[PDB]
Formats: sequence, C-alpha cells, structure tokens
Amino acid sequence: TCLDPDASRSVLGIILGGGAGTRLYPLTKKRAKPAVPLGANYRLIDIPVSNCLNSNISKIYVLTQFNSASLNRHLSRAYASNNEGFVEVLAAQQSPENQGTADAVRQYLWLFEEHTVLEYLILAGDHLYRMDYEKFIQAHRETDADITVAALPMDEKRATAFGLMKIDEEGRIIEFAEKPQGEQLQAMKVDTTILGLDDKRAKEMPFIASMGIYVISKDVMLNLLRDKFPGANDFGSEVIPGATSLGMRVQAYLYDGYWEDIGTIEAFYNANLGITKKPVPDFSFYDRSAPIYTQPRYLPPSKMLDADVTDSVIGEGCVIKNCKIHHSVVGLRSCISEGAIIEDSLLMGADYYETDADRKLLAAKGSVPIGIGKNCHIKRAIIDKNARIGDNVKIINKDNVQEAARETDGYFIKSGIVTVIKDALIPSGIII
Amino acid sequence: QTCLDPDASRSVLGIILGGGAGTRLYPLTKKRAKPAVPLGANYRLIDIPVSNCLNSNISKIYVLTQFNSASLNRHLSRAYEGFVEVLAAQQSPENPDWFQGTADAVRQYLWLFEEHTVLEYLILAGDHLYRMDYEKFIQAHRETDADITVAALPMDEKRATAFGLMKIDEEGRIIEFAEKPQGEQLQAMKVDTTILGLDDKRAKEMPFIASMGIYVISKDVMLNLLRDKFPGANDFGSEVIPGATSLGMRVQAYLYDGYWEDIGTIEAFYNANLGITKKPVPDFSFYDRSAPIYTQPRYLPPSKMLDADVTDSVIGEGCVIKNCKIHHSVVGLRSCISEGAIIEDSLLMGADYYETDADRKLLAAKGSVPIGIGKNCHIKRAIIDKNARIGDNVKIINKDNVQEAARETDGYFIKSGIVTVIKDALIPSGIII
Amino acid sequence: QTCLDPDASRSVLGIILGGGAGTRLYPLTKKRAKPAVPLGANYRLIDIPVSNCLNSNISKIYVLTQFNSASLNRHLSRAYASEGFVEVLAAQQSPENPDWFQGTADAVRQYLWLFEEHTVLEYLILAGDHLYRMDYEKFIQAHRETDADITVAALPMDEKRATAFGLMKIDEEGRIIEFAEKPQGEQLQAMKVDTTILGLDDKRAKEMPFIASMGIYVISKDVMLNLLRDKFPGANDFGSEVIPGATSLGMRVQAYLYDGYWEDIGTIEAFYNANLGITKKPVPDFSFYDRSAPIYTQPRYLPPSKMLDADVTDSVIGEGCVIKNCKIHHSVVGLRSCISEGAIIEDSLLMGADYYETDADRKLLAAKGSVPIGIGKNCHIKRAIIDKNARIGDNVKIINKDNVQEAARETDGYFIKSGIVTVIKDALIPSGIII
Amino acid sequence: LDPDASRSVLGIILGGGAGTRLYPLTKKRAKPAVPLGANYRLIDIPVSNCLNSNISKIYVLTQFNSASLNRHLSRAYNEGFVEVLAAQQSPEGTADAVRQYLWLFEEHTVLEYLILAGDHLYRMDYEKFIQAHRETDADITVAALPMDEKRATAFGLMKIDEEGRIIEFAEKPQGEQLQAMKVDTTILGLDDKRAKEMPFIASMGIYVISKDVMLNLLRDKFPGANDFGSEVIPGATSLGMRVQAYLYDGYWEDIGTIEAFYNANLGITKKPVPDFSFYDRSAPIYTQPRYLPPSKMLDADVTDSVIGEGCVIKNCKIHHSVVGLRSCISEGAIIEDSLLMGADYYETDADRKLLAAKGSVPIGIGKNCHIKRAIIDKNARIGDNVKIINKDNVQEAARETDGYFIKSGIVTVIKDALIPSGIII
Ligand SMILES: Nc1ncnc2c1ncn2[C@@H]1O[C@H](COP(=O)(O)OP(=O)(O)OP(=O)(O)O)[C@@H](O)[C@H]1O
Ligand SMILES: Nc1ncnc2c1ncn2[C@@H]1O[C@H](COP(=O)(O)OP(=O)(O)OP(=O)(O)O)[C@@H](O)[C@H]1O
Repeated sequence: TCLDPDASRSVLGIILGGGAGTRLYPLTKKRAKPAVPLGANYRLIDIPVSNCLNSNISKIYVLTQFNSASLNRHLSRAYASNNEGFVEVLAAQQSPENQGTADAVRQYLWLFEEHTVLEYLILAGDHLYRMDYEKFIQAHRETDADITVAALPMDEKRATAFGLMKIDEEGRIIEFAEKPQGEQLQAMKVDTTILGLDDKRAKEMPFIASMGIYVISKDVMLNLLRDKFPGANDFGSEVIPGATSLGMRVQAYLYDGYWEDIGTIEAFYNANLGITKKPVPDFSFYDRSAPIYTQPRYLPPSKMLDADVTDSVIGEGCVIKNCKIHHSVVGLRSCISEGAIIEDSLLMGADYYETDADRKLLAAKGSVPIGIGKNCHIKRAIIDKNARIGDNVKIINKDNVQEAARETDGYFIKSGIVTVIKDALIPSGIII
Repeated sequence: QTCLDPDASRSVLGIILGGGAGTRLYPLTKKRAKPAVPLGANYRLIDIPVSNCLNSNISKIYVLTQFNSASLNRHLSRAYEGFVEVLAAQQSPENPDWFQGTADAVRQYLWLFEEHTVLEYLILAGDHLYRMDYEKFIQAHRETDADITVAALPMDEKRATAFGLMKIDEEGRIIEFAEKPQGEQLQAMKVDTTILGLDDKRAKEMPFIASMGIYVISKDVMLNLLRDKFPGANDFGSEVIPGATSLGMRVQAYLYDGYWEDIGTIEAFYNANLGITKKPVPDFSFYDRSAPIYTQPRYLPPSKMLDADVTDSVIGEGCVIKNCKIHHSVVGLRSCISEGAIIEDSLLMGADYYETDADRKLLAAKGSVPIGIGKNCHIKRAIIDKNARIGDNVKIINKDNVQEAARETDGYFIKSGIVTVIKDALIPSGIII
Repeated sequence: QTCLDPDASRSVLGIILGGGAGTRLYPLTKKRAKPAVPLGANYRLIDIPVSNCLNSNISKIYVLTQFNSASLNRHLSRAYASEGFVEVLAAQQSPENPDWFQGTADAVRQYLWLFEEHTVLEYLILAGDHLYRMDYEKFIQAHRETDADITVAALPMDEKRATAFGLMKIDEEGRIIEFAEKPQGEQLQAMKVDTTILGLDDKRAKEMPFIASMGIYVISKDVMLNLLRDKFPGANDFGSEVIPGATSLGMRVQAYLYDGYWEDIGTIEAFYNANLGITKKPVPDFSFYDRSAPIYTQPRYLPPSKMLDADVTDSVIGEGCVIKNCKIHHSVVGLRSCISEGAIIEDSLLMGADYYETDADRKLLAAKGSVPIGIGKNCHIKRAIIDKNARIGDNVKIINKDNVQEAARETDGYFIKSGIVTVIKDALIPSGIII
Repeated sequence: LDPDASRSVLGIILGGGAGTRLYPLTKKRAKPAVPLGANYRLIDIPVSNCLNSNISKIYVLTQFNSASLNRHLSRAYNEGFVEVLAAQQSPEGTADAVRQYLWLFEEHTVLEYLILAGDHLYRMDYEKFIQAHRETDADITVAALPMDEKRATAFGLMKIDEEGRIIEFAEKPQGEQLQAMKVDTTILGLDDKRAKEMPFIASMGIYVISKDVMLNLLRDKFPGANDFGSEVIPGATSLGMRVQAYLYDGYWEDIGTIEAFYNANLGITKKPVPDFSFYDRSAPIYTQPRYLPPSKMLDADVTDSVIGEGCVIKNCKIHHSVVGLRSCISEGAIIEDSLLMGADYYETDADRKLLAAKGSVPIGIGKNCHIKRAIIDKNARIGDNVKIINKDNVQEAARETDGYFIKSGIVTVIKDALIPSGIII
C-alpha cells in the first residue's frame, strides 16, 4: 500500500448526509440527520468522518439539508483541528422547512473545484462499516479510472434486492440492473475472483452491488456534473451509468468487510443492539488503530446505585438507581429511577443534566424530570434524547402494533418499535 | 462583576508542586511521578490543579516534580497563549533517594519563571482534591495590596492539630503561624473566623484557620524571598511564608469555602476515591457544567457488562465486565473483571491498554494470566494499580488484618489495612493475600 | 474593573452583515462575496469585524452574505477554525453576484431560526464594511445596565458630515427617541442635540451636535424574535426601518457614544482612501496591528519581501513581494505582488496574487504570447486598484489622461469609478495598452 | 512507507549544547532559538522538514529551557507533538543527550528514530530516507553527502560495499588512506558522470536508527560513548550491524560559526536563485504567526536586500542586507551588507519620550547611523550617529561591556546592547 501524492493533500472527502429519506423519522424530526445519536456515545456522522481521518483524508465536507448548531458544535468540538485539514458542514437550504445526491454535490461544485486535489471521495448513505479508503483510492489510480465504484459481493439470494453491476475481464463496470427478477438476473453473474475473492467464496457470491460510495477524478466529476449530465439527480442511477455510456473508465473495487445498512428504524434498532452481541459484536466502535471518534465531553464515570445489568453496554456519565437493565444500550447522561426495567432497548440519554433545584421546580409544577421514571418498563424501544418518562410508564405494546403516528403523545411505532420522540414528556401511568 | 485587569491569562503564572519522590503515596508512586497517579477511575491527580487553573483562566502553568514520568508527559501532552510544561529536577523515572523541599524545587527554577512577564505566581500543591476559581483569590491579592495571600481553611479543634494554623488580625492580615500546634500552643491560635467573612455559627465551631498549600505571590516578592531572604529554606509555606510574615511583609489571608481533602495518604487517597459513591451525593464531584475536571480524550467505547450487579459504585470508560458482583467500588478505564469475580470496597485503577486475542490465546496456550481480575476472585478493601495481572481464585482480603505491611516483592503493600497491589504486578492463581 | 456576567463568550452571539450583491464595490466584488475583498495589503474586510469580536471575547460568530465565494470560505477556515466558531450563513449558494435584492432585515430574519438555537442573552449586530477597532464589551455592558432592548452605537459629527448618515435624537438620559434618514435642510437642523449628554466635552459637543447610527447594535434575544417575526415581519432594512419602528413602539432603544476612528469602506472612492490611508504621516489614524487587539488574518508563511532596486516613498509592502528595479510612491503593495523592471507605481492599491507563478509557467505564458501575473516591465500605474492575479503587460500606462470619472469597461478588464481605475481580478491588459 | 512516518517514526532534534561558536548570538537565548532569515529561528529548519515529511512525533533537545523558545514552538506548532527536553536545570556529549531520555523515547511505539544534529539550512524529505532504511533491512541508515577532494579530506568519510553497506570510517583522512576511501558513488544514487566528479561520501549528522537497535547501542553495547558520529555508529558497524548509507545531493550549507551563519543569511538575497529559499510551493519553512502589520517605508532606496515583517523604515538606504521583523530604521541611516535580527516588540511614541528624558536610545537603528558588515541582534538600541564600520579592518575581538563582539571581521552587536550616540566601531 502506497498513495503518492499523499491522500491527505490529494483527496477531498464529501459526505452525503442531511439530504436523506425520512426513513428514520421521528429521529430526524428535531435535528439534522447526521446528528442522530448512535452507539450511545456517538452520532451517525461520526462513522464516515472517522473513516476519512483514519484513512488519512483530512479534507472533509459534510453535506446536509439544513444547518444545525448541534451538528456543528459536535463536529467543531470533536474534529475542528485536523496542519491543513478541516471538517466543514455544507447545507443545502436556509431552513428546516420542506433533493437528490448528484444535485447535492453539484450545488457546491463551485466550492469543490477550488481545492487542488486528484480525486473526490463521495460517501453517501447510512451505514456502519469500517473501511480504509486508501486502498480504494490506490485502485482508482493504478487503473487510470475516471470513476471507481465500491462494490459489495453477494449470493444470488439477496442479490435481487440491490442494484447489480456487470464487469469485464479487467473489472471495468459495463452494465447495470435493478433487481433483475430472474429471467435476466443470471446475465449479471460474473466471477468475482477478478476483484480479489478466492475461487471458494467467489462461487458463493457471484454478484456485485453498488455500495453508493465512489472515487471520481477531480476533472471527471466537474465535467460529469457541470456538462455531460447537468440535469441528473442521483449518482447510482444516472451519473455513474451515464459516464459508462460515454465510455469512461468506470472501475469496480470490492469491499469484503462488515457492512450493515441503517437507514430504517428497524435496521438502525437492530444495528444498535448489535454491540451487545455474544461473544463478539461483528462491528466494534473502538479499534486500536481505526477507532471511531466523538465529541470530548468530560462526563463523570457512570454511577450505579443497585443495578443488575445483563448483556448491555453503558455510555458515559450515567446516573443509575436500583433497577434492571437487560440486553440494552444506555446512552450518555441517561438517568434511570428506582425499580425501572429496561429490555432490548436503546436509551439515547440526554444532552445535559438537571440539578436538584430543577427536579424541584418540575415537581412543584407537576411536570416530569428527564429520564426513565420510577418503576417504568421499557421494552423493544428507542427513547430519544431528553425524554421525560413519567412514573409507572409501561412501554410494552402488547397488542403488538406496527404502525402509529402518535406524535401528539410524544411517540411513534414502526416495525413494532416504540420510539419516544426527543424532548417528549410521557405522563405517569401511561401504557403503550 | 469584578474582573482581573490585567486578565489572569496573561498576568498570572501557575506553578504546580506536582510532588517529589512520592514517599508518602508509595507504592502508587513506584516509578511513577506523583502528579500522574490515577484518580477516580478516569483521571490523574495532576488534572485537579491544572483544570482548576484553566477554569480559573490561568493558561500558563508549570509542574515541578522531583522526577519525571513517560505517562505524565503523555497525559499533559495529549490532554493539554498558554502551555503546560513539566519541570523535573531529575530526568529519570527512578524514585529519587535524595530530598528536595518545596522552596528548593521552586528556587531551583526561579530563573526560568523570571522570564515570564506576570504580576503574580499561583503556588498550588498538586496533592489535594477540590475545586476553586483562583480569580477572586487573585483579585483579593491585588485589592488588598498584599505581598502574599494565603488560602485559609477553617476547622474545629480536632482537625486543627494536623495543620499549619495562621493567626490573623482584625483586617485579615496574617501575623503568626504554628505548625501542627497542640496543648497550649494550639489554644493560642484560636481566631475569629468572622473577620474573614465566615458564617457566625460556623465560626464558633471552627475558630481555627489553616494554610492549605494555596498561595498568591507577587513576582518580586518570590524572587526576593527565595534568593535574598531565605536562600537556605527547604519548605516553602512551612518556613518561607512564616518567615515573610516576620519580616513585616503584607501576608493576607483569603477564606476558602468548600469541599477540601488532602489525598497524599494511602488511606486518605483510598477514602476520597470511594467517597465518590456516597449513597446520597459525593461531597466532591469531578463533573461540573461550569468548571469540570478535564482529562485525556480517550475515545474508549461504552463499558460492557454481561451479568453484573453493581451497588454504590462508579464505572469508568470502556470496561469489560463479565458475570460478577461489584460492590461499593471504583472501576477505572479498561478494567477487565472475569467470571465469578466479587469486588468489595475497592478502587480498581484499570489498565492503560487492552490485551488482544493474540496475547490472549498466547498467554492462554503458555498460561500467563491476562490483565484484570481473574475468574472467581475476591477483592475486599484494596487498591489495584494499573495493568494488574490477577490470577484466578485470588482472594485479596487481608485475613490476618495487617495494618502496616511492606511486601514489595510479592507485588504489593498494605497500609491502614489497605492492600494495594502494585502496578504491572502479577498475583499467581490461588494466591491469598 | 467590571465585565460581563455571564461573559460575552457564552451569552453573546455575533451576527455580521457581509453584504448583499456588492453593487457598490463592484468590480472588486465581481464573483467575490464582499466579506472576502482584499484589505490593507494582507487582510480581507471580514477580518475587521471578526477580529473585533474575538478581541471583545465573542467566540460564536456567524457571517451573513447574499452570495458566497471559495476564498471567503477557505479564509475563514484557515484563519479562525482553530466553544466558538465563525460560520458563513449565505442567502444564495453560488459565487455569482445575485441579480435580485435582499435587505439586512430579510437577511437576519431568513436565519432567525438558527440564531434562535443559541442560548445567548444578546445579538451583537455588526455591519461588515467599516474600518475601525472596538471593545464591544463595555458597549454590551451598557445594554445590560440600562436594561435596554436595543443599544445603538452612536457616532458624533458636524452638520457637513451628518447629511450622509442616519441621525438620531436622544433625550436627557440618552434614550433614543427619534430617527432621520440622511436628513437635510431644516429636517437636519431639528436633529441637533447636546453631545455632552453621552459623555462628550462641551468643546467637541459644540463641534459635533449630531449623532448617527453606524450599524452596530446589541439586541436582547427575544426583542429580536419579536421585532422580526411579529412587529415588523415585512421590513427589509434592519437599521433604517426596524430600529426606528421599535423606537416608535416605546421599546428601550438606548444610545452609546463611540470615540475613535471609524470609516465606511463600502464604496470605491472611500475604499481607495482608507487603504491608501495607512501610508499616512506621521502616523495612521487606523492601525491594523495593536498590542492587545490586533487585526488577525490567515497565517501564510510567505517569505520576507525581496527588493532588487526599489525607490520606495510613503508606501506599504505586504508579505512575500518580488520587486525589481522600480518606483513605488504613496501606494499599498499586497501579498505576493510582482512589480517588474522600470515600473512606476504612484498612489495605487495592488491587491497582489493568490499564488506564485514558477519560471516554467512564465515560459509557457511567454511562448503563448501571454502576460505573467503582476505589473509588467516599464509599466506606469497611478491612482488605480489592481485586483488579485492581474496580468499587466509590458509598457502599460494606466494614467487616465482624459480625466474620465465613471467608466464601465468590464470587457476590457476595468471600471473607472470617481477617476479611480480598477483592474478586475485575473484581468489581462496587453502590452502598450493605455488606460 | 508503511506504517507511515507520522505514527511509526519519532523525531529527535539536537541543537543545544555549547555551540559557543556562535557567541554572542547564543549569549542569552538557547541555540535553537537563534533568529534566522529575517522571519525565523534556526529550529524552524529541522522541525519544518520533519512536518513536511509527515513527521509528527518531534522532540527537541536543548541545553536549557527557554520561555521564548517554547512560545515559538507552541505558537507555531491529534497524534503528533513538538516538545522541548532540557538537559540541564539551569542556563548556567551527544549520545549522552539521547541516552538521558531513552526512557522517554523507549515508551513511544515506533519503528525508527530520526536523529538530526547540528544546524544548517537544507530541505529534505526524510521519508525516502526512511523508506531506504526499511527496504535495506538496515538497523542504522546514515546520511551520505558526496563531495570532491578539498571537502572529502576535511570531513570524516565512509567506505561502502556493493550493497550500499558502510564498512569503514575515517576522520579527515589524507594521502593513501584518503585513497583507500574512494567509493564510486554510483551505488548510492548519482550516475557515472556525477560520481566520477565526487567519489567520496561524508556523513551529514542525520541517521535513521531502528527503535530497538538504538536502545541496545546506548544502554548496552555502548553506554559510555559521547558521540553518535565517530563513536556509536563506527562502533555500531564494527560490531557487525547492517549500517547503510543514503545519498543526498541538495543545497547544504552549515552555519555553526558567525561567518558561515552571516554568509548563509545574506545569501538568501543573492541574485537569481539564492540556492535556498525558506518558502516553497511544496515544503515551506514554517514559523510562528505574529500578525505583524505590513512594512512601512517613508523614503527608502533598497538594493539587493530583503525586508522582513512589520518593519518601520524611515528615510534611508539599504544595501545587500536582511532586515528582520519589527526593525525600526531611522532617518539618514545607511544599512549595507548587514543582517538585522530585528526586534521582539515595539515601543510606543509615549514610551520613547520616557527614553530621551532618561538618557537612553530607543530600539532600532538611530538617526544618521552607518552599518557595514555587521549583525545587529534583537532589541538592539543604537543611538544617533553610530558607525559600525570596523575602520581598522580588525577580525576577532571582544567588547562585551561595549555591547559588541567581533569575529571574522564581523561586528555582532549583543541582543539588547545599548550603543550610545556618536560612538563608532
Ligand atoms: N521537591 C518537591 N518538588 C515539587 N513538589 C513537591 C516537592 N516536595 C513535595 N512536593 C509536593 O508539593 C506539595 C506541597 O507539599 P506539602 O503537602 O508538604 O506542603 P506544606 O507542608 O503545606 O508546605 P511546604 O512543603 O512548603 O512545607 C505537595 O502537593 C507535595 O506532594
Ligand atoms: N443581504 C445582505 N446580507 C448581509 N449583509 C448585507 C446585506 N445587504 C447589505 N448588507 C451589509 O449591511 C450593511 C448595511 O448596513 P449599514 O450599517 O450601512 O446601515 P444602513 O445602510 O444605514 O441601514 P440598513 O442596516 O438597513 O442597511 C453593510 O455592511 C452591507 O454590506
């Protein structure tokens, strides 16, 4: 492995966040998508960013729909330092009221085209994966590629679930397809050994699917967005396929690592309960070499009055009273009162703590303090930031609902997952 | 409403008395400079004074320590018009066998401090737990036009006999000291804490004020006192201060109010550490929305617990807890507690790094005992310094109940009944302490 | 002796008004957001307000600007990115000058929801094209002590200079009770006041019986939301409409006297004079550097300036210049400037260059018959503003003999405003051309 | 490289010690802090090269601590760092300096230790230099500098085999031993027409040592040595260790003495290419940002000179000179063939008045002075009508009590030296 010029001074990271589907609502109701809490100590945005930094990419642009003081403070307090690097948030619009990937990038082509760089690293979507973009860049160069598309291998089963690419002798992408049913699926079968897989697993996974992350030569992208296809919206559907029709060197690169998508409540839910996996969680946030970074907070060590946790992870600066936590992920600052039970749940915690004087007024006012009230029962749920769950609240959804837009009540049910909205106040005794 | 003009940042220099040799806090100091001794699961002593200075708006700070340490330099380096530099008297991680007093350590570097264009020097002992905004303290030093201002800690007769008591006049000016006075000498030190603005009731119970290693000194005064006046004084506030007073210099007292404990003793250190899990609320809390205690950003992941039962305990960052019972203890960063373990009344300083599966399967094929508390162990009333490789079935419970014990070879010490396993130490399986 | 509490850092948000379409400083603003315009040889306009904030202890700063530019972004990134920040809030996200108008109020209102996300007590509103230094704290301190809703920095002046500003009338306590936009005749005469009321002596108060707003305001957070969302949702001008209206509602709009140099540099003529002004003798009315509150800028690490044979009178030389055998009189020479053999620079502002062209490059340019960046051989440039990366060819004489005053020749690389010739950025004027 | 330097290589800069060769420049400040090129300090050379080489771990060994030296380092420069390690507890060998801190260096988990000793202007990507030490399974790769003969015999030399391996060391060898040192630099890198022109390789004082190796060489194999050059490395070779050589051909000019120093400085003003520029499109020499204003010039006629930052120049002439930062030059003064270190700050017109009515001169070149072939240090106060011209073309001398010291005919005014009006030199 060796890139020259150095990636740090020759590559520009462009993360496609913000602009995304409301597939994560209500989590994206009162906040920029990139800012969505993850793993109890992190935020979605921290993944591609950390990967960029760990991959020696120091020039990072975070694309988003609108501006967030929260996103900034997070990115500013955790990365604003890396020299000659930077991590700037570029926002699509001027307000949270109301795009298309290629559109997103094109909007700021005027800014992008200013940096002296060889390639643009286009990272889009929402995934939990650990990649070293460097090897991916090297391939892009050692092939005089104009566009190098990262590809995920898969057997013909889950193959008709994604968009498939076809490669020639050299691995040059020659054709595309969206869930080719069956009569025309086999046509997409290529022998992936050409991309680095061993005959064994290549015969198992004879299909390649776009991963939604690319490397494009500084000049190509400018020409593609600015001239060849100025009216396109998405990349993996228009630009990429179109640059192919023009006969450009569109190369494939195979990623054989962990890759879990999390653009939906269920996927996200399950992804998060994933680090409580036995005996080894397939994805680990911490890594001796390529760890995921976050905002330094200087929170105290979690306190535990009399808790009986089992198969769960606990975030920083927690205050936990006598209770029972099972198979769950407790976010930072999370307060859990007496006799509470938490099961297969993701408690995102809080952004700040409330003092005793505070819990004092709230009481006299008859309101509920931040946290899980006394003797509450939380099952299969996501309790967003600053939730105020009153006493005796039971979130068990016994009738087993699957859809509910109970916003006014501070919640939402999707795929059977109850999700207490951020800053929501769930009154004592309420059952769900 | 009142501010330091000029600002603390550019007119004050922090001089932290990190420590020297670490005789008192041994074995914790063993080949580790005192300022770096692990504190409250995620911090190090040096964090308190430094943090207090940063929050107090003092960005220029030095840390004197008889010997140096690799980690102290890594901590400060990574953790921190400002700077934090270590000024060692001996560039060796080895515990010095020669003595160096505080005025010695300070005077030895007086020449470098002189190079700084500041009005005062803030002399702080890096051995106590507590929070303080030195801004008013300094503010006071200037408004009272004193040569040296001394922080005063009020206390009752009982606590009084183990401190350096001051006697002030009606204007708060100090005019006489007494080192750990008793009998009649003590009686003669009774003062009217009212003068310093103390509560009238909290005054009847605490008619004594003690120096507390906190001082503000005008530049010139310092150079004068250490160069001309007392060039042979070893102890700073034990001689140099009382000495200044006796020369007619303006030595004013500034009443200090709040939690304050000296933690240079194994017992004192122990206590203050387990004192963070005091059922109601710890009298001292590292966290503070306004002035928190800073430490090194480690990016450790959330602590995992397979089947734990924690009571009156605090868990640091990135711990890996299997099935076990943790009671009234402190668990430092990267701590590994194995299956069947039982922790009672202990302070686990944790580890400096995690051991991988490679070192695992290796130390498992050759048998060696990995870092952490081995299976079915039992640690009662102990301190387990960093990277302790504790075999399985170990029972650290001081059966014979020995107060003082020095078995540095077997990998540990014992003080006031506290079994402190030495850093890096290895206690073979079955061992019983 | 006394300071804010809380301190400006956590309780004061800085909102800067970098500019609209920059139609006044054209062509210096041609495809360049106003905040970015090169200033004083080694700075950009935006450095004045941002630096005043930082030096006043204000770490949370936003910069408003109708459009955007790469340079503004790169600059703020490098010079200040380092709980503070200096983010740009643009109306239009393109470098193209907006052909549509937007006001200072429409501007702020547009992002009020963002400003709304900041737990601050006040909003410091600063214009972004005024040359001056100021410790905003005491001024904010006044806003809190007098429990005002809006405090307006006031500038004393004489009848002659008053007619070009927005004047205000104060009562005995200094509470503003009236406004008048660019008042003249008896309209003006009624705006006379007693300056001693704000702390001026009687000698100067007699010399300057007027006080004009100067685009500096402190504003309680909610007074802002209320005024912009409810009380005047249709206002476009923040200072000539929204303020008076708030006054007209009986809100506590208090004045605060400003002492010192202050100069508007948003028009060409004034921009020219202010920039040339640092060459003043025996001293400059305004100095960029200062022991305690300097005007910051991006660290470039450029090498010291190189001079082969320069007869330089009353001038300023920025970082990394390359002068040969020439004459530089009463001029400002920007960073990376390249003045050639036998050149004569009289009374001009050389913006400089964004980069150095290597020998090789010069070879290609010569072979293609083009001009390298910089003032060419035997060039005579007087009373002009030469924008960044200009390629002035050999023997060019920008001397405007026909004494023209206004001329729009954007196609030839220059506009003439008030007799001041301005060469557009990256312009190229061929050998022997006389302007 | 892989792992990369940033994380696998530690930087150890040595530039303290006596180095008295530079008296009185190093009289007060530590050696690394010596002013340079109008806007720099010696230390910026080896530290800048490191950074531009992706070397983050950087230590700087100095005889003693310096308030101004650390401010310069902190202000100018999250895995990397640049820390100063003092050898003594007060300002009143070389293998010893490294050994003394082995305990500190030992802890860092790296693969190599870049050692940089001595002071001299030069730009080099230590990366290709480490890539070498790695592919050649070297345990110590030494800097190889080719040269003719007048040079070849002046410095120690290295004989290599047909693998680049170093087998011998000869300190200033002449005659038949000098001949037994010819090597044909074809192996190192240079071609045939270049090599023939210089078949002699001399060590530079820069080496790449494998982490462990250096730990063994300093505490075991040779815990009583003083120099890396003539003792540790030569011995290290004899003991039979893979000691390689690394060719380096690029502007190399030492500056350990006033004359070398002085000449290198004025050298940056030499016509065409000065041989060495601090700035560079790729790897520039970094320095502390002072936000100094542009330089004012009332009526200066300057020739073949270079103006540093924030200078306040009145009526005067400047010839073949290098004016440092904050230089205040007065009317009628004439500066030629000199180097002005500049000044560390400015004095207000209100502060100056307090000088006249005190019988003292304000920092900077007073009125109608005449500076010829001299080095005027920082904060130098030179009253009206001074004439540092060295009339009786002396050479060496000494007049500490007279704010100056003469060496190689160069009058070097001590930092803060107050030279009264009318005096001459
Ligand atoms: N030689 C030394 N250099 C630096 N710090 C030291 C040295 N000796 C002790 N210290 C540390 O300095 C601080 C002051 O020591 P100590 O608690 O004895 O203060 P004291 O008795 O109030 O006053 P003094 O030490 O002047 O007599 C403590 O935090 C201690 O660990
Ligand atoms: N759309 C805009 N966005 C940001 N700044 C703007 C905009 N339009 C003008 N500006 C800037 O706003 C300032 C104009 O305000 P100024 O202090 O001159 O007061 P004014 O012109 O008398 O009244 P008003 O504030 O209503 O324009 C200038 O600094 C100008 O460049």
